[PDB]
Amino acid sequence: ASRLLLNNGAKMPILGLGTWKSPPGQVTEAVKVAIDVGYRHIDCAHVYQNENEVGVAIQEKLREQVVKREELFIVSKLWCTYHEKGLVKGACQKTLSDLKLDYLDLYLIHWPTGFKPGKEFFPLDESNGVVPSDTNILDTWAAMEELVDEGLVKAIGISNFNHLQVEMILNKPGLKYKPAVNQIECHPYLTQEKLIQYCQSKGIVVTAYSPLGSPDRPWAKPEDPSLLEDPRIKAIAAKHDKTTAQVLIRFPMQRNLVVIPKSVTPERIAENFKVFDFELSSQDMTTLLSYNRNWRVCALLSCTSHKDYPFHEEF
Ligand SMILES: NC(=O)c1ccc[n+]([C@@H]2O[C@H](COP(=O)([O-])OP(=O)(O)OC[C@H]3O[C@@H](n4cnc5c(N)ncnc54)[C@H](OP(=O)(O)O)[C@@H]3O)[C@@H](O)[C@H]2O)c1
Ligand SMILES: O=C(O)Cc1c(Cl)cccc1Cl
Repeated sequence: ASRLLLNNGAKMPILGLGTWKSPPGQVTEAVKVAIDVGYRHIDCAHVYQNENEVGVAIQEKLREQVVKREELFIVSKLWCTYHEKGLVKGACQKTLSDLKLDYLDLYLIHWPTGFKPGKEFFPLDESNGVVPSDTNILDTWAAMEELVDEGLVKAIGISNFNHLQVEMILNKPGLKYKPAVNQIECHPYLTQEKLIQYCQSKGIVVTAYSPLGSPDRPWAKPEDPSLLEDPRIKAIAAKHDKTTAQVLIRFPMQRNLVVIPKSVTPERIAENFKVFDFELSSQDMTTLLSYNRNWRVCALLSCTSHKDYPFHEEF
């Protein structure tokens, strides 16, 4: 609709605002603008280094009475250096302090890979490569389940998990809470048909990240393709009197996915909201799906030898 039903009975808004790469100095205004414009879902993470400033915006709009807490859907994620059972609660509480909230609507395991705990987000050894933790996914899931029982979070989920990693959790002896959501990279160049079908069959809601192809990703090359500039996608947009961004945001919505485009620009934040007033035809949808090239923008290349690296499996 405008909201999808999760397995805990809560409704998740189908459109949310992304905050990765949003500078601390600009993200407070961006969130304020988003809330005014009508966004009710914000995607956060400790690793984005801007939760405090996102929290400032949320507090201002709650105090102004523009929104009530219950109408907001706030998401954050447990970083890889906090997968140890004894660290999960502390990480969640830090995020809660920064955002200035008493609960999260949804808390995700950010990546299936655990790293060595410490101050560095990507701890490195003497040579090449990230230092892994010997923790596994099931022990981390058990720690996440405790967060629900303690009232710190309403729902728990996963991000960048392949179907075998999802299976692992679903077959966990004594599984108490199923993952509500799997947040994955998804756009016309990486359509994820198999993983999406798999998750939806298990009652797991899929959130599509990098829906515009993350043009501001720090490792972008000038030779790299651009979704926003694809003349085939421009042509569909022109047919509907919409922008290519609007088409790219509407696309996942019609696949029953939640989508979280990032912007710090008030005019683009507003433009990205205007996606409820048109429909892509079944022809448009089939055509957009045909553009798949299995091109993955977020491949976590420093973790390719990690025992839990998600992207060796087909899906
Ligand atoms: N779970 C995970 O591992 C994971 C990984 C990656 C991302 N995410 C989440 O997904 C969010 C979205 O992905 P993303 O940040 O990679 O990139 P994205 O949303 O695909 O693209 C963001 C870029 O597109 C620009 N943009 C936004 N609206 C536009 C419009 N209407 N017209 C032209 N350009 C527009 C933004 O510019 P301006 O900001 O300058 O306006 C920014 O440079 C993230 O912020 C994060 O919340 C999660
Ligand atoms: O994990 C994320 O959400 C975004 C991210 C970060 Cl913060 C750092 C390196 C790579 C990537 Cl994809």
